Amino acid sequence: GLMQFTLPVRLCKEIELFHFDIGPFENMWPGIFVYMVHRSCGTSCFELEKLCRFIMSVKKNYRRVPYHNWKHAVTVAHCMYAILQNNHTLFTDLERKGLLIACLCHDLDHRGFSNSYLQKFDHPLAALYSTSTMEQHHFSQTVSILQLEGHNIFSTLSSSEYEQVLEIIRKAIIATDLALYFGNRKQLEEMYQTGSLNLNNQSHRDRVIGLMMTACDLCSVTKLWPVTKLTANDIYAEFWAEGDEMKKLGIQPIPMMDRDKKDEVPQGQLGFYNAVAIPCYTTLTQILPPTEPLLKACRDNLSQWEKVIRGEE
Ligand SMILES: Cn1ncc(C(=O)N2CCOCC2)c1C(=O)Nc1ccn2nc(N3CCCC3)nc2c1
Ligand SMILES: [Mg+2]
Ligand SMILES: [Zn+2]
Repeated sequence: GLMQFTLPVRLCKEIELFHFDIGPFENMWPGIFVYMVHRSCGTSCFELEKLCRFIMSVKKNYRRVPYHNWKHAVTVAHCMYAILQNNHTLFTDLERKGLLIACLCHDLDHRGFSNSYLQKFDHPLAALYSTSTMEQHHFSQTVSILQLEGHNIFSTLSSSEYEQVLEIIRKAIIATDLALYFGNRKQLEEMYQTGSLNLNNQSHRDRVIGLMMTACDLCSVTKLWPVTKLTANDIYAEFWAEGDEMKKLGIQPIPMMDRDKKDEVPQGQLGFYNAVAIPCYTTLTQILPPTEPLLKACRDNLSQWEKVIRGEE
């Protein structure tokens, strides 16, 4: 009740910034997440004992893969934290509750392979969930963990507040399927430019939260250049493992996933920043102006990838 989680001074100040890195000390990540829940939501939002038990079961259900791991989960929750704190008044009490949990849970039981590889391999999950295959699995594991004894962090909500929050989390997790991002941003682009965008319209909020999820999910490109660059090494470690597996099924992998096209990484990063990252944080800055630091950081990292191509790094 009177027990505030605190952090050392450098973390207490920098955790409030979009570019914060959670650091290499795994054992601090739970405490960092609880700190973010308490400040964006209140010490009232969750029974501390249930929350801690939920956090530790979630961590246990992330795997030891180079990129889609427990650190990624907490990184994406921190970006969401930064967005919610910079837009205090735009979000309901349930959305604040739901979205940090959604971000922590959004890649639960990821195996380091794309939806496309699961379909080519003919993995059982690809018969149970024909599109957004891993993302429907992630939401399924989130419901699972919520239903374990002592793990219902939402037990103080009404039947209907409970159903609203699980529906927020479901849509938020589905939206991290990057195949869905393109259409969702196009729609938001038009709605904003024709002034039809209305945050009282539930299906409009849904799209805005979807874009926030893409923004948080991609936030490695919004960090200090050495974080951005070292995170890309983890991303490629997964992509090239998938490419190897693709070649074992007798399938030429896409360039992203072919370790024989290492040389072309800088140009692939450019395509990605131009086709996905920049448009994402641009539309997000148009809809929520205080998130401009993410656009500005993304632009800075594009410019660093351009230097790498020119030989100046
Ligand atoms: C930085 N970042 N953060 C998130 C993502 C990402 O896409 N996702 C995160 C993992 O799950 C999938 C979604 C990335 C990223 O690197 N994306 C890309 C996208 C296209 N290309 N193409 C190339 N090359 C190199 C040789 C020629 C083609 N490399 C990339 C890298
Ligand atoms: Mg994912
Ligand atoms: Zn993710």
